[PDB]
Amino acid sequence: AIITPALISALKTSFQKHFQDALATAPSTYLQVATVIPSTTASNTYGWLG
Amino acid sequence: AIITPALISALKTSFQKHFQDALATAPSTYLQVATVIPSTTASNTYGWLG
Repeated sequence: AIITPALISALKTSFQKHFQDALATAPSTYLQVATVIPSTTASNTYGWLG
Repeated sequence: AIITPALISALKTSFQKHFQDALATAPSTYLQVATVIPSTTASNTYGWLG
């Protein structure tokens, strides 16, 4: 006649991490639509002739 | 010739086991819809991070 706190609830229970980091995020797709340009200062300026 | 119909008429037979295992049962399928998580106590508690 063990008291409920020390029962299947807590005393008899094993922790498992099968659900961890299983639901993923949508795959990255920004490369297909955008291109990467590096920078090394506060801003970047672009110019073309015509 | 003449004989009781409970000895010869009963023993003039050849038992065969063709009918055994003639049919089958539906194949296992729960693998395609479930994973197997072994347990070592009364219950298993699961926890994952957000």
